[PDB]
Amino acid sequence: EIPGLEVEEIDNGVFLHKSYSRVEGWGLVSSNGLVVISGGKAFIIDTPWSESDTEKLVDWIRSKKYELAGSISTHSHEDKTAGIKWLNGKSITTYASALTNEILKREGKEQARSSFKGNEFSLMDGFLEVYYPGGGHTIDNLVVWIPSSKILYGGCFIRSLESSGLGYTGEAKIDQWPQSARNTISKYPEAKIVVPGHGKIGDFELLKHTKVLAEKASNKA
Ligand SMILES: [Cl-]
Ligand SMILES: [Cl-]
Ligand SMILES: [Zn+2]
Ligand SMILES: [Zn+2]
Ligand SMILES: [Zn+2]
Repeated sequence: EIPGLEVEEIDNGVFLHKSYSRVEGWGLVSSNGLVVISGGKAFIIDTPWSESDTEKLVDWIRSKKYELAGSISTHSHEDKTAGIKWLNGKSITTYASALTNEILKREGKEQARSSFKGNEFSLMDGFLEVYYPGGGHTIDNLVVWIPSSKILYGGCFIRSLESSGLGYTGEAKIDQWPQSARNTISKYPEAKIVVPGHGKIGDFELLKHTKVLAEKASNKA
């Protein structure tokens, strides 16, 4: 049925992975995550949308002779957490925020093995910096900053420039999203690449674009 995992280089040691699902009401949808390398170690930012494709990603990483260090999921939705169970099973360390894990638990879902409280966190010897900007797409959505290459992974908190609206807003914090977007613009003024949870990567404009969309939705509402 659905097309398979894609892996694409977007900067030295930074790979965009793209996986697919059908979603009722939305049709065939793709989802982004990253694989980030430091010193031969690979860190997954968001799992693919399926167990199969999570295994494919891990196999790709091993075939490139990288050491797999772990994964972080940037909110609870299945497009970013589908592979947590499989990874757990392989004793690959999975991370999420404590809040994200509570949502997963409340919904009867597999939790990440490690979690963190607080609005910031760092992984892989500080090569990844994690930040909670406040609610937007969801109450728990996180972003991940790669300071060395000034790449911001926005996840579904950040919309692609081709999007006229906010996407799936059934669990959004529409009224909080503008200030959260503003927080992210203030924190990452020099971001060079911004990676949305869905769609095409771009530059810092994705942050401005998402703030406008959030403001528009909040005002309309
Ligand atoms: Cl969408
Ligand atoms: Cl900066
Ligand atoms: Zn989501
Ligand atoms: Zn999403
Ligand atoms: Zn715009």
